[PDB]
Amino acid sequence: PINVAIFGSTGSIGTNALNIIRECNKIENVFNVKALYVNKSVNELYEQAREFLPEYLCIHDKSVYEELKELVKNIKDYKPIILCGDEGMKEICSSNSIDKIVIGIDSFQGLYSTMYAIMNNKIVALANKESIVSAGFFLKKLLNIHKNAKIIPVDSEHSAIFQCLDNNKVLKTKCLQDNFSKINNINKIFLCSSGGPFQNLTMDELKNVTSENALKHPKWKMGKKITIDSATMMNKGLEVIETHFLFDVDYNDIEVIVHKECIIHSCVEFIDKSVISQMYYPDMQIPILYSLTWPDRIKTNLKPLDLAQVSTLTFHKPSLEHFPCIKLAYQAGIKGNFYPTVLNASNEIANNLFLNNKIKYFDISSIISQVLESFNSQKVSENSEDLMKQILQIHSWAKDKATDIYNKHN
Amino acid sequence: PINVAIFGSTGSIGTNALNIIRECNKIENVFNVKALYVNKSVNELYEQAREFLPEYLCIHDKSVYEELKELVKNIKDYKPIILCGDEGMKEICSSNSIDKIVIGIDSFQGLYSTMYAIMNNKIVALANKESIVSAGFFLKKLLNIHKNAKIIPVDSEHSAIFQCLDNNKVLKTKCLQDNFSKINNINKIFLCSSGGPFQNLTMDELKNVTSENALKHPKWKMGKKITIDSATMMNKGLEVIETHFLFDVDYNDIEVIVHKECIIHSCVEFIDKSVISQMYYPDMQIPILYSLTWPDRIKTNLKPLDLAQVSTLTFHKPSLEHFPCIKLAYQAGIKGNFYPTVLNASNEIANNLFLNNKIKYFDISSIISQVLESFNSQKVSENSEDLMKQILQIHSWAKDKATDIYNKHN
Ligand SMILES: NC(=O)C1=CN([C@@H]2O[C@H](COP(=O)(O)OP(=O)(O)OC[C@H]3O[C@@H](n4cnc5c(N)ncnc54)[C@H](OP(=O)(O)O)[C@@H]3O)[C@@H](O)[C@H]2O)C=CC1
Ligand SMILES: NC(=O)C1=CN([C@@H]2O[C@H](COP(=O)(O)OP(=O)(O)OC[C@H]3O[C@@H](n4cnc5c(N)ncnc54)[C@H](OP(=O)(O)O)[C@@H]3O)[C@@H](O)[C@H]2O)C=CC1
Ligand SMILES: COc1ccc([C@H](OCC(=O)N(C)O)P(=O)(O)O)cc1
Ligand SMILES: COc1ccc([C@H](OCC(=O)N(C)O)P(=O)(O)O)cc1
Ligand SMILES: [Mg+2]
Ligand SMILES: [Mg+2]
Repeated sequence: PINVAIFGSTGSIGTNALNIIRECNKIENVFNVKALYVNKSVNELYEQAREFLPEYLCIHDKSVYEELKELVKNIKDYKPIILCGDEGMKEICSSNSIDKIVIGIDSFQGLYSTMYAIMNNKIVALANKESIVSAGFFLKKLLNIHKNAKIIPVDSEHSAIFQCLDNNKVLKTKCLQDNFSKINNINKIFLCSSGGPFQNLTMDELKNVTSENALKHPKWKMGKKITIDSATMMNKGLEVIETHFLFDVDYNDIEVIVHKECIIHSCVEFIDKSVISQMYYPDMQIPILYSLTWPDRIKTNLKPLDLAQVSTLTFHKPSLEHFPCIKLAYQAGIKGNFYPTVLNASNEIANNLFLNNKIKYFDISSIISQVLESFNSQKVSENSEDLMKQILQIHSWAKDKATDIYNKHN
Repeated sequence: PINVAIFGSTGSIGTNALNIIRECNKIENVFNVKALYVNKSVNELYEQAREFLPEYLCIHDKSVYEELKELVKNIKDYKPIILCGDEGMKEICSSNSIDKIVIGIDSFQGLYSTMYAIMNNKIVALANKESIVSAGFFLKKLLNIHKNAKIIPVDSEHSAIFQCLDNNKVLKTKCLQDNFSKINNINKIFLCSSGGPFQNLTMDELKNVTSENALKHPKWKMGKKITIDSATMMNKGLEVIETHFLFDVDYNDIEVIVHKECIIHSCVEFIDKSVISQMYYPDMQIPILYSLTWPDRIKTNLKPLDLAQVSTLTFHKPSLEHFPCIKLAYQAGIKGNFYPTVLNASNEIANNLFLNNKIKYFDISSIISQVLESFNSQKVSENSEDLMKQILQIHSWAKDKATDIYNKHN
């Protein structure tokens, strides 16, 4: 019986996490939701609290901690440990009652809970990709110290890849570890992309796209930031780096392929040239579930895949001219050092600027290129505590520099 | 270092088997070809003998045993054990020097060597599907006695399925064993089909197709019998039953899907509804290699898959009206008992009759239906020796009855 915490429960991933847990529990109860944790949204956390009755509840924002303790008074015969800020986060990671922790907090901020989840030797079902991009070697170093901790990828493409693996080999190693690809006989990765809503546009049309065109008609509603990254393909850019770290695959062995129906979620070519891929409808229910039940699988009543209903599956290379964020991500990843940190930090700004209609589409890649060009490699700190500080200083600097380039231009 | 015998070496599978062995050995020598075995074709066996220098050589046909011993005299410093008939076959299966045996003999006749390979506790890389159709429960019974013997499927779709499996689970069991699908969390199988050359024909055009239209433009040259079965889709019919036996999957959980580009070789849906599939270009080099290196994989220099070059992959249900052999195969398999034996035996005849332009296309299914309709279930023999005899008597009877229906109609 699997004890699970959901970090970022009110968001897209968190909501989807509880949905599949709920649905699986109907068939046979095997999950216990032990904790939930959010930033600002008090009401919805309360609603989730009544449904799942988690032993722990927590909220980052101090100033709604009163406004919440209050609301949880209405549940009868229910006394939860109710906590606040990073301190609550740390306490939940400490609990000897929680086995597995889902990381559905967005952006750079997801790194802190991921960091502590590892420190506490937990299974970490990680959807937050920014943490891996900004801090992969830090996470590697940290996973090396804490032998029993594990990152199980929830990002759908990375879930797919992980599912294509013979667990006979995976079990001899773990994600984000040198030699993962050699132990798993991995030769190369096809990293599938939906292509986003802007895929068939001319350069001219592209120049003019807006924040609004990007958010429109979600297959399922994702957080605003990933949705924008999907649209610039910076999301695939980030996922390239994430692949390199998770599975120790060289950048030259990672191929981005646009596959608009999103049925094949990614493919692994093995050293004999046999390719294995994972398929399902565009959905996060399966990656989340698998990360919670690995190395096993359990029954669900999800809609079965129907290949004849899908009928056609297509594959084409992305245009680097239309989607330059991809190139930038490869450049940054191949240079290594802290360039991924800079890539990620400057995108966060340019993503928000475009989101709030502050900048045009090609200004996104323009900002990110200028910031990367302005960065200079630093000696990688030796101990974990110093490395973290260094990551933080570089992250804030790249953010400031991005804001700065925008300011110095209107 | 892997010691391999190739049964049916001069045929399509046997030739392809040695090709991949040769090519893999160039990269790093890991295979030793220990034996080769054929029916009638003396010259080519000799040629293979000079290339591979196998410790044993054998030929079924007694009357070319002289004509061969003669030819092998020309190789210098090379003294092979040269054998004949079933007796040679048995001796090779006995050898303590041979680990793994590839079964590339066609038709019902492949059952004998498969039978003895199992009896001798060998790894059996089995491409011959007819043996599984005619004798699955006999093979199951036999694999139960001989714990260390294993059928590793070489049939590409079955190879694909086997490759989609977590070897962590496979290793707890083996192919052709009750509960295989439960231990592997298998819910259902998409069994892919090329569809054959007749796929877009109208009923009228279909009625008129010839033996010649069927053999035309092989992607790679296959034996005449499988090629014809491919064309009627009786080949997929047989593979449905083969799937049921190999992986203990219910017939209602096996779906035939026409996928003309033949890149996805088959898919496995697991109990959580996640689907895994294996992909490559239409080729037998990979299934053969995998069956020889399982549970491991090794390097090859095969042409890598290029999804953007493939571009489109399509899936549609087959027409039972155009391809009634498929229905007949499901009917026979679901009835069980010895109906698969009858299905297989009567097809062999109707396949040959069509091949030699003796009958029309729909006469194939007509003959096979009449034979099945005429059969009556028998109590399944209790001991292995009696079961075998019973399989043999039913096989010959269905053949005679098929010939007979044809005779009584011109
Ligand atoms: N959405 C998706 O299908 C996918 C998402 N991902 C990744 O997963 C992560 C989650 O993204 P997504 O769910 O889309 O984003 P959302 O905006 O939908 O959700 C963010 C969640 O994190 C919470 N959060 C923000 N800050 C904190 C904090 N400091 N402490 C605790 N919780 C916090 C939010 O809380 P609050 O509600 O209180 O504001 C909310 O619950 C991202 O990194 C994304 O890249 C990866 C693949 C697919
Ligand atoms: N061809 C393919 O790509 C595929 C084949 N298969 C299966 O594999 C099996 C082999 O088919 P395929 O290679 O096409 O057929 P072929 O006709 O090309 O080859 C048959 C081989 O078996 C040999 N043979 C026949 N009788 C005997 C015997 N009594 N003793 C020893 N050898 C014998 C033949 O010898 P000889 O040359 O002397 O006549 C020849 O070497 C079939 O059951 C088929 O269904 C499955 C999937 C794909
Ligand atoms: C319509 O369905 C999809 C839309 C977008 C995406 C991808 O973004 C979200 C993501 O990383 N997932 C699901 O792992 P993509 O980066 O391929 O556009 C994947 C599927
Ligand atoms: C053009 O490539 C192909 C032609 C035919 C087939 C199949 O027949 C041969 C076979 O069983 N294999 C390869 O496992 P199918 O039964 O799908 O027509 C598979 C691929
Ligand atoms: Mg993703
Ligand atoms: Mg086949």
